[PDB]
Amino acid sequence: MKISPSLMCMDLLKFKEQIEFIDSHADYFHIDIMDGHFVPNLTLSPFFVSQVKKLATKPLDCHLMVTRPQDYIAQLARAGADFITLHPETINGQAFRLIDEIRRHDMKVGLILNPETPVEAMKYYIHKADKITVMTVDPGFAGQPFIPEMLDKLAELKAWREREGLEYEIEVDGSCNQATYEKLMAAGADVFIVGTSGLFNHAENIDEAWRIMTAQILA
Amino acid sequence: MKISPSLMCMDLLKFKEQIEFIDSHADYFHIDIMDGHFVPNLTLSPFFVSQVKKLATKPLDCHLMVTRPQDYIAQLARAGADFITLHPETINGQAFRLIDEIRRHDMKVGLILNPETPVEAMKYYIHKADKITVMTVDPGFAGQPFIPEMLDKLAELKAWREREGLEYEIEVDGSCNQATYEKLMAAGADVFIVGTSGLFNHAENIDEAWRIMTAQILA
Amino acid sequence: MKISPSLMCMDLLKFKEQIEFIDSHADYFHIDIMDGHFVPNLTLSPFFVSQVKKLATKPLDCHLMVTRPQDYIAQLARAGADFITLHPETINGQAFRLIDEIRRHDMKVGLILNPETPVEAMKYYIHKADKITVMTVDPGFAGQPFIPEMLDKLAELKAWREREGLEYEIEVDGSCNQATYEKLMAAGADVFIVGTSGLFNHAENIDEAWRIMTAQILA
Amino acid sequence: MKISPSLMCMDLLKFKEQIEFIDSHADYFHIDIMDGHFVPNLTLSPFFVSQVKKLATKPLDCHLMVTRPQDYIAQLARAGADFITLHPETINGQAFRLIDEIRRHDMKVGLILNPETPVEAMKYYIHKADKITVMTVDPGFAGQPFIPEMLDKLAELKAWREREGLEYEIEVDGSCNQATYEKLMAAGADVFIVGTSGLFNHAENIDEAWRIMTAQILA
Amino acid sequence: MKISPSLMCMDLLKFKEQIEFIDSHADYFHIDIMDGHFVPNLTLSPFFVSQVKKLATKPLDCHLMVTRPQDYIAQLARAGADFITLHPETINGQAFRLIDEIRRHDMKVGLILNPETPVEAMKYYIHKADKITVMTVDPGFAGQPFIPEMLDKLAELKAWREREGLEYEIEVDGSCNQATYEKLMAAGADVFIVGTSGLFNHAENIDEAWRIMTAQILA
Amino acid sequence: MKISPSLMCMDLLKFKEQIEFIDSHADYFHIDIMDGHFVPNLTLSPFFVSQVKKLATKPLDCHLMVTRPQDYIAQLARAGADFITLHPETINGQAFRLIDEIRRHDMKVGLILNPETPVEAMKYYIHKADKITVMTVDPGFAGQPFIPEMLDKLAELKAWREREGLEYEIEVDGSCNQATYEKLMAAGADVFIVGTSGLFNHAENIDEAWRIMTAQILA
Ligand SMILES: O=P(O)(O)OC[C@@H](O)[C@@H](O)[C@H](O)[C@@H](O)CO
Ligand SMILES: O=P(O)(O)OC[C@@H](O)[C@@H](O)[C@H](O)[C@@H](O)CO
Ligand SMILES: O=P(O)(O)OC[C@@H](O)[C@@H](O)[C@H](O)[C@@H](O)CO
Ligand SMILES: O=P(O)(O)OC[C@@H](O)[C@@H](O)[C@H](O)[C@@H](O)CO
Ligand SMILES: O=P(O)(O)OC[C@@H](O)[C@@H](O)[C@H](O)[C@@H](O)CO
Ligand SMILES: O=P(O)(O)OC[C@@H](O)[C@@H](O)[C@H](O)[C@@H](O)CO
Ligand SMILES: [Mg+2]
Ligand SMILES: [Mg+2]
Ligand SMILES: [Mg+2]
Ligand SMILES: [Mg+2]
Ligand SMILES: [Mg+2]
Ligand SMILES: [Mg+2]
Repeated sequence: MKISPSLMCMDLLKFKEQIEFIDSHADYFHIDIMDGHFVPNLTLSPFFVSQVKKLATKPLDCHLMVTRPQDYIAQLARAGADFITLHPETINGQAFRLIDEIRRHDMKVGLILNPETPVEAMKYYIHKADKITVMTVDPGFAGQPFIPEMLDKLAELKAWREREGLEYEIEVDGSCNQATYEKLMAAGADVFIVGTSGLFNHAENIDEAWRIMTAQILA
Repeated sequence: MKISPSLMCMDLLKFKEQIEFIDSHADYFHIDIMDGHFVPNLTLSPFFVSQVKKLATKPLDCHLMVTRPQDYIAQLARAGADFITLHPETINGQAFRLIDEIRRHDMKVGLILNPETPVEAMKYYIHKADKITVMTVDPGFAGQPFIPEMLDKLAELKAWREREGLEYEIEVDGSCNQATYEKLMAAGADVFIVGTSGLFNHAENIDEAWRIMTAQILA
Repeated sequence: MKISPSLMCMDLLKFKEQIEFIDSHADYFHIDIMDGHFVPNLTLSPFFVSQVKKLATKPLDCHLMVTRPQDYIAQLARAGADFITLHPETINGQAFRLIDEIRRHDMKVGLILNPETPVEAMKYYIHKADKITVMTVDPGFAGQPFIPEMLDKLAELKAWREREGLEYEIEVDGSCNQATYEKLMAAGADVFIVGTSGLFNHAENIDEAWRIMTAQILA
Repeated sequence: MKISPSLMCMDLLKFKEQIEFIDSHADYFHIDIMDGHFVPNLTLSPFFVSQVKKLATKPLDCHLMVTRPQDYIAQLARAGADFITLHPETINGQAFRLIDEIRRHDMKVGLILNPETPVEAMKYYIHKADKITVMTVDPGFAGQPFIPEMLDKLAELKAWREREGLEYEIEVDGSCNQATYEKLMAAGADVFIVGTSGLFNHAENIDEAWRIMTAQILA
Repeated sequence: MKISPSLMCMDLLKFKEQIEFIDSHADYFHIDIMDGHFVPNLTLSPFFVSQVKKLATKPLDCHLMVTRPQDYIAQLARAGADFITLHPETINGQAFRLIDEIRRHDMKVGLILNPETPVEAMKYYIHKADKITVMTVDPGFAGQPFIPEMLDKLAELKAWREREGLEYEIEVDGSCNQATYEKLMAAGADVFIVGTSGLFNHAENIDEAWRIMTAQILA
Repeated sequence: MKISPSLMCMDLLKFKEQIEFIDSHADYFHIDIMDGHFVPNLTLSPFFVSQVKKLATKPLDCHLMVTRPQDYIAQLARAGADFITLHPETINGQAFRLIDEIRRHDMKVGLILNPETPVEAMKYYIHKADKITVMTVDPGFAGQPFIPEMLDKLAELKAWREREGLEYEIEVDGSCNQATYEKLMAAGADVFIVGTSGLFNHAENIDEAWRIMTAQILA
């Protein structure tokens, strides 16, 4: 069961400390890049990616919650991103062009779905993704209500992968915590994006927090 | 001569270290909040403001380079901002309403002009500002070419202040470095927003960088 | 067979008269709120809702043909709306958040589909709706050509409701008149939004108009 | 001293009563048409204009607080508008084209300025206006704080008219009440747009309200 | 096997020569009209259509890659267009209205799909089209990578036509050349939009280029 | 008195003929590039520029009536443009950046004003322009009503040039014909953008048309 900590939930006072810990314990760094337009909020950016890059060996995954993802691919690559996760709802008319550009910069391809977006949205290019993520909360913030209905989407995603012989990892984004770990795994999740409720909140010291989370995942 | 370090230029690895140093040496924290729309880039956000707040006593100044500044006032106040610097080009039809909202949240008012925006743009509300800033570079990034033409704007701003009996501080944003300190002071600047070329670049250790900067300012 | 008069078609000269009559004869008040952007026209607003509220006991249903439905929920609740009908095409990325906000204001949830939008668009949240409406005319005005093709959508909506064990009412919007009553009922309609061609036109006096309509519905 | 009641502040329950009273006592009908985009609100529309037209002899003045005023000129003319008041901030690139279109439809031309817009904005076409209005409140709602700074704009407008030998009427929009009548007249106002605080609030019966207002104007 | 040359690929120096040749050899004139917004580029326009009209007898097909297709229908009819090809992704909320307007101007209806748009997008109005086109490349330019995945879309389109008893022609747009002719025909294509790689490149003289193309199609 | 023919008014049937004639008689090629957004129309594009380049020696001047001029500079240079004429109303926040980019591509700088835009809009960068153009008609089309008021703008532009010791050429765009030549020259024009009414209409053969125009200019 892979883990991808949501850096918009980290403690900058202990930046170096937390990044190094995460780099030797997690599988991915989940970096939210927002528009203020695609979603009503602003969080991280290429600058941030650039800073994390100084200490990272694990892949930096940039979730592009922006209106014009085309504007950030080259900039993110140069900042050190390893994964560019695209919203299907922002790439109609350019999905293949962007996926090719991402590959040209030697980065992996991620696809992330808003709660109300069906998996078929990606039918013509789902086979080009290394990882597909399911929002289990309407995008934009931390601490939003879990959307049970998304469990079916996770399952459909797993079934689709088997039936088509694909190898993408299935990620979950939004309220991944003790109250949902079980249902999510049963539904088909491979990766957990862990934020405030699943990791950082458990303890002020990240080592302790990680232990608590890991233990809760055990069930 | 007041100093306001541009945090989008800081080193996150030494976050705590640099914020505490800045808090006891500078006058303001310059926090750039971008849209990806008003300017073609993304940098800081309320999340960063919130983090800086944990260690700050000096005022946090949020430069709103966004299409809809109305969307960030309450959120920024809760994060700990003390100054909200508005772009006159984004508030036609709501300048007075926003200035009142900023005051209602007990924050000071800042006004910042793009290179091509004349000072008269603010004529009907210039007297409500605590600080007025002059972009000496087209907004969006660090390391852009200095715009000499802006010296006249600084002077006009000083003349306007005297002639009208106002008390706003005059700030400069963009390429404030050894090559411009003199001209800027002569023109009428009261505050220097110092970024990569004026501060951070001089040395890896911020103490050293600051004394180098302070020394250069002496001339 | 429930009736919901389209107030953008009423006679303001006899406002009080018509609202009171409608309140004691119809099941809902259909209030169109337009953007000039989501649809190329402008009709009613919160002001209008507020006025109708003074005399109403039956629920006020606000059809939100606007780009940013998020901007009107609290304001509409305050004006006295009882139903907020959302366009799935304007809530991708916020359907669950908005539905929760509507409930938080003690209002019922409505979902309305443009002619070219398939019912699956609502698959993940269709079960949260009290009423689902089918546009049988491209949105924006009164007196537009009926779209026969929408009969299949009504039927699919009815089948979906049975197969899933849901309880939402099925509403029709656009050219509900003598020429369509039969086909619409056969297709599965539960509510008729009646406008100029179905109600108001039949007679200058609303009592008479209602009589004529009621009689035509009989067949 | 001319009067133009703001219909978005009227009582629809007594629609006919109030329109007829206003038509025989006031000089203009002030009809606010909003976008939800140019200003964050929605109020009246062509539909309302059409209804008022049934009883009006005095000119209907449509204040276009919309992003694309071009979309409403023909429609408004058809509904019965006599005056189309344009926002200079929405017509750069089409002021002369629109003014010509308004004239072709035999309607008078109005120009309205947001608080932060200078009069020079209209310098090249100010001479084509029948009436020029000064917002004394940031546009969008009723009951907003009066902006004293606008008194200078009224004066400048009067001076400009004399110096250029023009004949436009000077209108005031926003918080025209007992507390401002005097200053406004001294500044140069010719027309008062009266809303909730200046008219409708004084009494539930409009005759009484008009009396109270008229009396307060006397001083 | 019908042919529709992409005029944005022609040689203006031999305008008259090439148009006349095309008019007596091809079946349609493919005229790309771009927004700079719906797709990141600008190519042809009504002006261009108007010029081609002077010499054409074969139908002019205008591919509307624009945000607001509603703005060009009357103008294009006026310029001499015979076919208006709409993008389903730009007509939600107005497909039926626009199709009716196109017919009212005596023009035929075309429907064109972006690579990532499924055929069901047109399910409610597919029967109103004279021709349906499949983009085999993300829209905007010439010389883009062919998208094999689109072969399934062509096939689905053919199957749909048979199963529903429709008569629309199936067109292909994007990299129609020697390397794809076979697969495209096998998939179900009826019309080939030929551009630089399929026609114009083969020879400087268009007669020669056309023979080479025709020969390659033979296989 | 320099001449710049508006190519959106030429005859494509005689493309080569007309371009060669223009190249040996005029001073500039005026190429209108529209957005469908900045102005409500579409005309020429980089493709067109590219074609004209094959035969031109005189400078190609690209008038950028687009929302995002930044998107076309490199592409236009590549196509062979020699002049890029920017609208001040589309470059607030990037005027200096774009002017530098234009110079970097070895192209000259043009500045064009909409009728309602004052010359001061360019005050901080007017000295960087090689040519400044005054729209004497609201942008978008050919054959629009001349705007006499623009004569003052031409004069102001001439006075400004003398008073500041600048060397920019003053161009006129919109209805430059027999009825305006005199007034325009008296006002201060150096270059005439000639379109349908001033050139092309006079005769089907361009030699004849040019002769007639030249003669009319004599007065
Ligand atoms: O729900 P939680 O435990 O507070 O976790 C918060 C994270 O899900 C959240 O920050 C996520 O990365 C964002 O992409 C959501 O827009
Ligand atoms: O020009 P420098 O020395 O690299 O400094 C960089 C700073 O001026 C810059 O980050 C500034 O805060 C931003 O508001 C500019 O959009
Ligand atoms: O078609 P009719 O009889 O004129 O009725 C008109 C009504 O359908 C119409 O006003 C409806 O409420 C609107 O939501 C349509 O955009
Ligand atoms: O300020 P008062 O007395 O409540 O009056 C309200 C009116 O000024 C107001 O409705 C006005 O017509 C609108 O154009 C303002 O956006
Ligand atoms: O790919 P080719 O052989 O260069 O052909 C180019 C044509 O496909 C292309 O111009 C097409 O008409 C456009 O609609 C694509 O946006
Ligand atoms: O007014 P005329 O004689 O028809 O000339 C037409 C030209 O002015 C016109 O095409 C011009 O180039 C465009 O930039 C206007 O938007
Ligand atoms: Mg995320
Ligand atoms: Mg700044
Ligand atoms: Mg409705
Ligand atoms: Mg008003
Ligand atoms: Mg095409
Ligand atoms: Mg031009």
